[PDB]
Amino acid sequence: ETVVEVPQVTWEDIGGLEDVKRELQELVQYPVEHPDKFLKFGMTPSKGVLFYGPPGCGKTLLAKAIANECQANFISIKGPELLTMWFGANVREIFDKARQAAPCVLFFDELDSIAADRVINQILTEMDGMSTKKNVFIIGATNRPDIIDPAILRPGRLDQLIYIPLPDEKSRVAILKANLRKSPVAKDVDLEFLAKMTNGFSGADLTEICQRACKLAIRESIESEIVPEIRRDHFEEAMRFARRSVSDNDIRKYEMFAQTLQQSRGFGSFRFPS
Amino acid sequence: ETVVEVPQVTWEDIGGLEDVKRELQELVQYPVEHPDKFLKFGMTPSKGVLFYGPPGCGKTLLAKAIANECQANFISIKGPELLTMWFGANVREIFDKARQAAPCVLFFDELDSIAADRVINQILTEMDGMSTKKNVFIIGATNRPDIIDPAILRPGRLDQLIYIPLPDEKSRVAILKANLRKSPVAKDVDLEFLAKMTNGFSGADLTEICQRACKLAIRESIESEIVPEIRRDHFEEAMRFARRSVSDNDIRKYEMFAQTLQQSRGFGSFRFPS
Amino acid sequence: ETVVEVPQVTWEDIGGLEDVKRELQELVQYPVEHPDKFLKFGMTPSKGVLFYGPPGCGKTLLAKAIANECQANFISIKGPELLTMWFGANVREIFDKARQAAPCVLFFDELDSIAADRVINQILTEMDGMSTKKNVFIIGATNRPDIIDPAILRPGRLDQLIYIPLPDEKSRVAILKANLRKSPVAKDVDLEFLAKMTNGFSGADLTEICQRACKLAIRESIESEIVPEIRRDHFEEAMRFARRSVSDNDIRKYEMFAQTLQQSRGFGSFRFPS
Amino acid sequence: ETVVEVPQVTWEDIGGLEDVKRELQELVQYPVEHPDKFLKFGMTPSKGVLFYGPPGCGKTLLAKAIANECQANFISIKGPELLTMWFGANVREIFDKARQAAPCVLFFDELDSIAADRVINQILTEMDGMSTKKNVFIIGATNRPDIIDPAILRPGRLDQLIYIPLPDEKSRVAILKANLRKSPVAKDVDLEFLAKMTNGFSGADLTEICQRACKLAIRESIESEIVPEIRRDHFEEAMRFARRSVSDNDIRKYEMFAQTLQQSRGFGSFRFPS
Amino acid sequence: ETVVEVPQVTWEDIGGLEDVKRELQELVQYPVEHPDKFLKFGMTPSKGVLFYGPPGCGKTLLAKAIANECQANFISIKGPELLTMWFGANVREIFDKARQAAPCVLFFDELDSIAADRVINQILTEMDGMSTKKNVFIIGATNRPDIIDPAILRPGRLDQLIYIPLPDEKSRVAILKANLRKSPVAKDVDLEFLAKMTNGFSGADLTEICQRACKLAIRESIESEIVPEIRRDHFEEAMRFARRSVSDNDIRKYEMFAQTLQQSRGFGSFRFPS
Amino acid sequence: ETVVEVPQVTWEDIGGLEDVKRELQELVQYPVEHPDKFLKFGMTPSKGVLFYGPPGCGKTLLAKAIANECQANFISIKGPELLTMWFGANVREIFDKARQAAPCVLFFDELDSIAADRVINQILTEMDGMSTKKNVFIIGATNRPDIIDPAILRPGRLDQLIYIPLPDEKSRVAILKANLRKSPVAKDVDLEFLAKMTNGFSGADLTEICQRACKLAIRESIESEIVPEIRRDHFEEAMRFARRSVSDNDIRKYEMFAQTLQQSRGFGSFRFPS
Ligand SMILES: CCSc1ccccc1NC(=O)C[C@@H](C)N1Cc2ccccc2C1=O
Ligand SMILES: CCSc1ccccc1NC(=O)C[C@@H](C)N1Cc2ccccc2C1=O
Ligand SMILES: CCSc1ccccc1NC(=O)C[C@@H](C)N1Cc2ccccc2C1=O
Ligand SMILES: CCSc1ccccc1NC(=O)C[C@@H](C)N1Cc2ccccc2C1=O
Ligand SMILES: CCSc1ccccc1NC(=O)C[C@@H](C)N1Cc2ccccc2C1=O
Ligand SMILES: CCSc1ccccc1NC(=O)C[C@@H](C)N1Cc2ccccc2C1=O
Repeated sequence: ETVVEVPQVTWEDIGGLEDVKRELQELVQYPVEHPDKFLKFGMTPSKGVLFYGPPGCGKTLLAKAIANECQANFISIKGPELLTMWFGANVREIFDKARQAAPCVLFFDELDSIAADRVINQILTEMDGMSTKKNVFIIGATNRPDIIDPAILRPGRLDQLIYIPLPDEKSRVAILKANLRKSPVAKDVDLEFLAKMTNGFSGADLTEICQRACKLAIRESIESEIVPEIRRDHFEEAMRFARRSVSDNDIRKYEMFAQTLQQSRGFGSFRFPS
Repeated sequence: ETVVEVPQVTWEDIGGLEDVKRELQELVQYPVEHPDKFLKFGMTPSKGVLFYGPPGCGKTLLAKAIANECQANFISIKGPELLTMWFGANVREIFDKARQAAPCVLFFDELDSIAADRVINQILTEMDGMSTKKNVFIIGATNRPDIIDPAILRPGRLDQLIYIPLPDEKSRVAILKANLRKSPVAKDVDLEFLAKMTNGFSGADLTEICQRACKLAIRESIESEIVPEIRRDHFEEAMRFARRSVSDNDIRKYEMFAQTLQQSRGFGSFRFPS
Repeated sequence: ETVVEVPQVTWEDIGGLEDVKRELQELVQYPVEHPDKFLKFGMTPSKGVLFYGPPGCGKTLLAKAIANECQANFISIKGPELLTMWFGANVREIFDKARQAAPCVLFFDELDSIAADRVINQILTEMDGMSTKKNVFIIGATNRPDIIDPAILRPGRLDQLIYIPLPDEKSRVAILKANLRKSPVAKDVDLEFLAKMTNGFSGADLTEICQRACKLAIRESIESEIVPEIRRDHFEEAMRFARRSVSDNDIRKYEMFAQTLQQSRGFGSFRFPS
Repeated sequence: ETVVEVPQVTWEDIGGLEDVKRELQELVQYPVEHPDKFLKFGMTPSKGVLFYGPPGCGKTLLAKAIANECQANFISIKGPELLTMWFGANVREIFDKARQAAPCVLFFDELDSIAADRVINQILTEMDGMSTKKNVFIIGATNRPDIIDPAILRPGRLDQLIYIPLPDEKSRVAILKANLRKSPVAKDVDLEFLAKMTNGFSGADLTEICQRACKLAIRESIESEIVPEIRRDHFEEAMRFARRSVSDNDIRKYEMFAQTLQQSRGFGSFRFPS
Repeated sequence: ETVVEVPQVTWEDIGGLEDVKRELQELVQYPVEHPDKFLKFGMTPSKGVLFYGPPGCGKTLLAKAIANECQANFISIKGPELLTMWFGANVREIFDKARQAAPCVLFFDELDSIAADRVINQILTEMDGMSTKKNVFIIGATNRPDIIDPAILRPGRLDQLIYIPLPDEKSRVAILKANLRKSPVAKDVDLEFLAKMTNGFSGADLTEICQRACKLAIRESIESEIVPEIRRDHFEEAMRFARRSVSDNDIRKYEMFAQTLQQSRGFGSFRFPS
Repeated sequence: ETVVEVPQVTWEDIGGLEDVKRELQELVQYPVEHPDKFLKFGMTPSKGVLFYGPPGCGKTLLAKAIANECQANFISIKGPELLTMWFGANVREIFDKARQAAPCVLFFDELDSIAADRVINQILTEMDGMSTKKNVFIIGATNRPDIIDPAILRPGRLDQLIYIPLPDEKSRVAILKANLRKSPVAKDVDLEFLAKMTNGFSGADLTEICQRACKLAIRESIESEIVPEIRRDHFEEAMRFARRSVSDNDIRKYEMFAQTLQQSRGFGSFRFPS
């Protein structure tokens, strides 16, 4: 059955970004931690955020981390589950579970997997009829934001289109440090220079690189058995066995989407003359 | 279940237009408040109106306000409800509820979401058999009036194709006043200049702008905690993050449709020679 | 349920045409009123006629009027009913009702709305197995006569393709008189000059014009209250709000269809040499 | 329910052709009337014939007449029945009825109405498993022989593709004599010259002409009432109200099909040198 | 129900070919009559063969004859049965019947009539799980071998793609002798010259010719009654009504397929140098 | 029912390759045989590999052999089983059987046969919810790797895309030795030169060649009866009866895919400067 627990992931786990972290805080923590000014001002707290960006960059990581920050249960519904709903009334049960688990951060991973459909409109019906007062917060993830119908992007539903970009160099070394730890590693590992060589490898690609280096370590030690730490040569040579999943054209079209939403923000000099 | 109550919205809440207000009064109030001349003249009161225009302009606001004016119950059926009936005889139950709640203003929000279909034809069957004597009044809203089948525009059904344009400058400041109010705001808010710099922002866009200014106020005050009114700088720095949802081409083709229906009205000099 | 009653409409109500009146008389009245020569001659009376023409010209009016002439019940099955049968065995019950109500003029309004289909084939099965002896007479209407499958136009079924053109000028003023009557109207209404200005407005358009004039009268009187006759200015200023529903291209292609059926009739000089 | 009776139609009714009469005789009468030589020779009697030709030429007439000649029950299944089978296991019941009614001439009118389908393959299954010994003979009719799948034209099924052409001049006058008879007619009716002026009118068209002339007779007599025989002028003028249903292009493509099946027969000089 | 009996057809009935006969013996007889060497060698007997070639050439005749040679039951499943299973778990019952009837030669006539499908996949599932030890032998026939999914041509399924060409002149006279016999025929029938003048007539066409000659004999004798052997003039005057069903282009593309499978076999000079 | 047993195939059987042998060893044996370093290092063992390559190269052979090496049960689900799942909840039963049989090597043969579908999504759901701790290891096979949806290639699922190329010349003679063995063969058989002539024959093609040689031996011995060793002439001549199943274009595009995955691996000089 669905697991409803507080994720152990933390902001330190993912160093991919910092502005998105603060935006998520203001979006989620403030309505629940400080429910004082929202009633004072003409603010109706947003109950929906949609994450978009290249695949395997940490959208699930961001959702889990923000759930951890507020110590609110986290419920994840995978894409295959929505697809079996499509091929296969239980969306109401999912939402009632989330409600009874409040405060909660419901998560819809790759909700665009189906891409007006039975399950999607059922989700819309259940989301619109959800009391915004309750602590339930809904987050969706999709690496193909364009193909999602706009009926989910209307007010009272998922509003904020948050972009999760490819990690930067400092961010990349942060993700590497996060992944390698909890296992033996040489005290003279480059890490930073490891990040610099990484041009456009996503978090998934860095995890794959670390996995391959560990695998080479196991192979070497197992051969020696018939050595207590991951030597430098492992990462030194395994990087030949590394590939960039996301093509530069994909990043450029993601940036085209972002620049569209930015030129939408392009309106300027309005400054209330004094 | 469906909520059947008199909306608290009022004409003051929306200042987008005035002639539409008057024609809505003549359409709805007159048959119910003054059922004295309709039977005198060869007039069969209209019982259906279809709103069309760019999305997020106040069609729902108009319907709620006109329901409030007559103090008649208001029943809304969202697009997702029709779509789930399409995917999923409940239309009959909806109409019986409306009948038992008479006087009432049944509202079909974005009824073109389905776009000859099963549910739409059931709606037509229930509407044609509805006694015009009863006070029930049916209103439909659609942001894409062209794709709607003509079977709904026939006499005895939704006849009046009303147009809801973008709010004008004075209307825009009226909407800003109607929305911003009920929350702290600086006494020296320009508002009028705020409306003038808004070129083609719809009511939804103005609401988003106000919400963003309020959000910035909350963030600033929360930082100060670790201030009691929405400063001017909030609006000044939030407008740069204001985007016009409806494109100029969309308004141009809406005006093309309106000009088609107007040149249909273009017949002129007939003046009953005397 | 289906209404089985003698329509109160009369030939006086519709002046659109006169030849069709006599042709319908010979089609319907003669087999029932004078069943003396049909068995004498080698003629099997026709039990089906299909009306075609631009929409809103009075096809239903003609059917109701001819039913009134013979004082025979009239059963109407609207397009939404056929289409809900299509989406949703009741055709047999409809025909049994017609039989038990004999003499009757069953009417299939816009039977081409479905456009070989399940309901169409069931209707054909019930019509072929219907005893031509019984007084029941079947009439169909279709604004789109071409898309109708030929399976219904075979002998023993809907055979006579009657055309209902736009009302003539004198016929237009006849329709005006038929409509505005039963309500106050100024003794000095031109009517004839009103019809002359009407270039190609159908009966529905004239009804809309009269309704708009009555609306203006209602509004003016209600304003005056806060006058007992529809003044000339009402029609004078409502005509500018009159639009011709049927485009001249539609009338031209209708006339192309008629000229096709006429050139089929174009065989000439055969004159029985003697 | 299905009617199983010996048709009263006779060869004298239809003078459309003579060779097809003899071919049908040899195909049907011989296997049943004189079942002697078939066993002697290496002949397996054919149990299927498919009629093709322009519509309304007498395929049903031919089937009924041949059934009459052998005094064998005749069962007809209309196209709408097959279509309701398609949209709607009763084919087995139809075939068992035909078997129990043996000798019988089962008739499938416009069996190509559906045009590999459920009902058609069910018919194939029931036909292949039908004992050729039994007197049952199956005849199919289709005015669109090309669109019929070839699975029905294999040996052991409908073999003989019999063409039913447009009636000749003498045949046309024979058809007229068959039609106008049994009702009053002037002793000085052309008939022969009536046929000559008829260029390409099918049997259905000639029946329509006779029906229209009778209709004019009824109209004239009933007008005189407010004359005991169909005068010459009725046919003289009603022929202006006559049309040729089948276009010359349709006849030419039917003849293209026939000439294909004839050049298939084009093999010549083989004469067994002696 | 399915008939399971040893066919009475024999190799003498069909003289279309001889090498195919021998290879069929080696395929079927050897595993069952002489199960002595297969286990000695690394030979897993084939349990599937697919016949392909122009229609009406004797594929069913070949299957029946080979079943007769081994005196093993023969089960035939016609194409309509597969199609009705497709439209309509009976494949399992068919295979259980074949198993209980072992030794048997299951035959799937025109199994490509459906042309990955439900029934064909069920057939594959039942065939793969069939113990090759058992005497059951599966043969499929299809005159359109290209459109058949390759899933059936894998090892452990129908392997051998056997080709059945048009009968040769000597083969044609053999077929004529096999068919004409058992009925009176003149002692001076050339037969051989009849075969020579037959250019590309298939077995079905030769059977049609014989049937037509017999029919003419019946007609002549039946006329003479109102003679005891089939005269030469019957064949002479019936040959002119003989048509070659299979076009030259069809045989050419069949030979294209055969030449493809032969050039695949075209690998040559490999000869084990010694 | 599904068979759960340790395959008797061994690495000595298929000599098609050597590198994939060690790769599969490190993938499967190490996590179960020596589960000492996996928890020490930060590596989560992979629980899924997907085989791709030209058909009939031994993918099933590799899976069975690797299952044999660890002495773990082996469950195979064929393509027709998945397709009857698609046309026909039992995937869960399959996985429960695999779990209860742990350690096991579940095999999905030609899982791309279906080519987001119901069965594929159910398989993904069952695979994601499968505890990686358990010894169960999942292997998939597809000779059309491109058409497979990427939903199965994400981390935590079938991850390692292993390529099974055409056997090398030494490998080809190894396969010949593995196949021909267990049956009589001459002591003076080329084998090596036999392999050299084999340019691009896959394992299935070599099996076909051996089967044809055994067939010829069977035929010659059976003729001689009416010799106890497979003579050289059998292979000498049967090679003229052999064909290469895989076209050089297919291998070229397979190598195009391989070179794509290699250029993805093309990142080079990263060598940890020191
Ligand atoms: C917004 C890019 S979404 C995306 C991301 C990764 C992988 C695939 C996709 N979708 C597509 O490529 C579909 C094609 C038609 N694109 C291209 C494109 C560029 C800029 C703006 C919008 C579009 C769009 O709809
Ligand atoms: C009437 C515009 S309705 C509309 C409004 C907002 C967003 C989308 C739409 N529909 C479309 O764009 C479909 C395309 C095909 N249009 C364009 C157009 C211009 C003028 C008149 C009629 C049409 C029409 O059918
Ligand atoms: C017979 C016109 S019925 C009609 C009437 C009003 C509105 C629409 C329609 N149908 C169409 O326009 C379909 C198009 C393809 N037409 C044009 C036309 C001219 C003359 C003859 C036959 C055809 C026909 O099939
Ligand atoms: C054999 C004429 S069947 C026919 C008869 C009346 C009315 C309609 C039809 N069908 C068609 O017209 C379809 C078109 C594609 N034709 C034309 C044609 C000429 C000669 C030979 C074969 C074909 C054929 O398949
Ligand atoms: C192998 C001939 S199969 C056949 C036999 C009789 C009647 C019809 C058919 N199929 C077709 O005609 C379909 C078309 C597309 N062909 C032509 C052709 C020539 C050579 C090789 C392969 C093909 C093929 O797939
Ligand atoms: C990836 C080749 S899988 C394959 C193997 C054998 C037989 C058939 C197939 N599939 C195809 O041929 C589909 C066509 C469209 N190809 C060609 C191709 C070359 C290189 C890279 C990718 C593609 C691809 O998607």
